[PDB]
Amino acid sequence: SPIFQGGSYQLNNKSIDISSLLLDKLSGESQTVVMKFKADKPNSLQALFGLSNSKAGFKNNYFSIFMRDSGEIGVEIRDAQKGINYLFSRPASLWGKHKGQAVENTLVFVSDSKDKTYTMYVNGIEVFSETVDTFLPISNINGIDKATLGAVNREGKEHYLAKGSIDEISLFNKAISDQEVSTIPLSNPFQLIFQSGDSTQANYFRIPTLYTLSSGRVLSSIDARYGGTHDSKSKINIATSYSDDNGKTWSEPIFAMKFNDYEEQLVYWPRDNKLKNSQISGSASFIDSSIVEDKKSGKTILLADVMPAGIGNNNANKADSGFKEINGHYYLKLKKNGDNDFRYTVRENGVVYNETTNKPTNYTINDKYEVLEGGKSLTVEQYSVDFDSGSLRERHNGKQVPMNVFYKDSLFKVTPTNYIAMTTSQNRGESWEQFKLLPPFLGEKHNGTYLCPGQGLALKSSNRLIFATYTSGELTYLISDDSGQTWKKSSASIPFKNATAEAQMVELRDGVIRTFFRTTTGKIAYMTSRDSGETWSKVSYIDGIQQTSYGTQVSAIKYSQLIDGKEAVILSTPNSRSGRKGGQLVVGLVNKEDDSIDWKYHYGIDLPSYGYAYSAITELPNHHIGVLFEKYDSWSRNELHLSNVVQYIDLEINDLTKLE
Ligand SMILES: O=C(NCc1cccc(F)c1Cl)[C@H]1C[C@@H](O)[C@@H](O)C1
Repeated sequence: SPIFQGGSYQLNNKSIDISSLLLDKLSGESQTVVMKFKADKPNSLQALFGLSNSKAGFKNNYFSIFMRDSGEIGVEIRDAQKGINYLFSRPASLWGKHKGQAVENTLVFVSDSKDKTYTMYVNGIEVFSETVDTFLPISNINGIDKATLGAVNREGKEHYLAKGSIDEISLFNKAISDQEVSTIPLSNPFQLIFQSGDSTQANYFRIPTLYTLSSGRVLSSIDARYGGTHDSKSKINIATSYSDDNGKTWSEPIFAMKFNDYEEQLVYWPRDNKLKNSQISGSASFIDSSIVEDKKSGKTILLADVMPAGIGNNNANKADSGFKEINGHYYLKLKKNGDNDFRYTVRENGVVYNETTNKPTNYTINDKYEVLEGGKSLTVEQYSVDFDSGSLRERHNGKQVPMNVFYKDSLFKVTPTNYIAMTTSQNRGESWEQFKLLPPFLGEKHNGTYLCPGQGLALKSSNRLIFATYTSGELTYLISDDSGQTWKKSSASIPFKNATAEAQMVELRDGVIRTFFRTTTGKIAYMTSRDSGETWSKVSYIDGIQQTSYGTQVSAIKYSQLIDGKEAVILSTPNSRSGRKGGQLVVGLVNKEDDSIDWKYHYGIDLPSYGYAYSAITELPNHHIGVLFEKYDSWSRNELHLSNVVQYIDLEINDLTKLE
C-alpha cells in the first residue's frame, strides 16, 4: 500500500530525479517516507531525499532528509512565502559499517498534519518528535516541482550531493501510527538492553558494564539517568539486566541501587542551547557502577559511587570522608536540621548518637539508610521535575516516601561528599540487597575515591576480589579476600594531578595483573602488579592508540583462547585525538618472555567519524565478544541528552583479526 516505491538507487555525487514517478501521487497533508539506505563514505553534509521548488527565486522552498558524516540525521522543511524555516535533527543517529560491511539503516519519517507533529525514527529508535504551532505539510511547500534522491534541486542546481545508496524508498500519503512503525522489518547490527520507556523509566543511559558469570549468564549494569545525560548532581539510579542465551535476549531491568527522593520520570530533556545545562539539583544519586563475581561465596558484587542530594563531583567536599574514626572503627556522621556542624554519628545497630552528650538519641537508621524514631518510619515528600514554566522546576509532588539520610529533606543528613557503596546478589542479578557504604580508605580529611566503571577483577587462583578506584595523584585498588565483607586499599601512585584515571584490569597470568587506564596525555597508560595487587609498578604508555587530551574510559579483558598461538588481551576504546569516536577493539598478544604486549590487530566498530565513548566488553560463553557501548560523543556539548545510544553488538574473533 505505499503510494510509491523504488530501490537499488546508487548515489554517486549525482542526483536522481524521480519527479514523474512521485509528484502526481503526493496527496493530502500527511506523509510517511520509509528509506532503507547505506552510507559508509558519506560527504560531510548530504541530502538523501529532496522535494523542492526548483525555480529561480525560490531556493528556500523545499523539504529535505539529510545526514552528516558525524552520523547526525535531520530534516529541513522550508517555505519562504509562509515564513517557515523548520530544521529538526539529532546527532549520532546512524550506523556506517559493521563487520566490514555497510549497514542498511532503516529510516522512517512521519509528517502528521492532524497532530501537527514531525517524528523521525532510525533503526527502530525515535530520534526526534516535534509538535509545531504552524504545521507545514511537506506537499504544501509553495511551488514544489521536483523530487530528488541524493540531492536537493534549488534554482535548477544540485545541492547537498550524496555518496551512498538507497536500496529501498517508499512513500505513503498517511502518517503511519507508532505501532505500524514497529512492524517495519529492520536490519540492525545491534540491539538494545536498556532503553527509553523500559521498567527503569529513565529516558537516558550512560556508563555500561558487562560481566560473564560462571553459570554462563551475562550480567550488565548501567547508570539509568533521569535528568538528561548529565553526571551527578542529578537523579541517577543503577539498573541491571542479564542474558541467559549468550546475549541474544535480555531481561527486563531491575534496580541494583536506587533513591526515592525524586520520582522516576521519563522526561524529554531539553536540547536547546539555552536549557541543555538544566540539571536536577536537589536529588541523591548513584553514578559509575562496577561488577564482579565471587567464586568463594558464589555472590555477584556490585559497587557504585553514592551522591547525597545536590552533590556531584565538582561540589563534593574534598576534605571530609564523612566518617568519624574511633579506634579502628568508622562511624557515619550526621548533621541534624538546624545545627551548623555534625553533632551525631550512627553506631552499632543503627543507633544515632549525639557526639556532644555521648548519649544515644531516640533515632535509628535502618538497613536502607532511612530514619526511624522510636522504631517508627519518618517520611518526606517526594519531588518531581517539569519544564511547564519554560525552565527546570523541581517540586514536591504530594507523594510521601521514607526519609533517607542522603535526601535534601531529611531531619538528619550525611556529609555533602561522595561515597562508595556495595550491594550483592545471591541469585546472579535477579535481585539485589540493600546497599552498604564501604569504609573510608584515605583517612578522615579525604573524600571518597571514584569507582572505575566496568568490571572488578576476581583472581583465577585465589578468592581475592579487586575493584580499581581513582583519586588525585593515585589509583586506589580496593581489595577483599573474604567476599566483600572487609576491604583494604593498595595505592599506586600516578604522575597526574586531578586526572579522571578510569582503569580496568586483566590478569595476564596467575598473580600478574595489568591495569590499563585513562590519562590527560592523549595516551592510554598501564601499570603491573606481580603479587595479586599488593604492589604496583611505575606507569608506562601504549603508543599506537590515541585518545583526546581529556581521555575516555577504556575496557579490557584477557581472552580465554590463544590467538596466533599466544595469549591475548582485548582493549575497547575510541581511537582518535579529536573526540569520542573511531571506536575500536585492539587485540594484543602477550610476549611470555617479559609480559610485554604486541598490539597486533585493530577492528573498527564503525566509521572513524561515528561516536564511540564509554564501553564494556566481555568474552561470551561461546567465545564471541559482547560489546555494550555509548554510540555517541559523550563529551561533546552538541550531543547531550540523546536516547537509546547505549547499544550492544556481538563479534567473533575472526571479525577482529583482519586487520593488522
Ligand atoms: O571468567 C572469565 N573469563 C573466562 C571465560 C569467559 C567466557 C568463556 C570462557 F571459556 C572463559 Cl574461560 C572472567 C569473566 C569476567 O567477565 C572477566 O572478563 C573474565
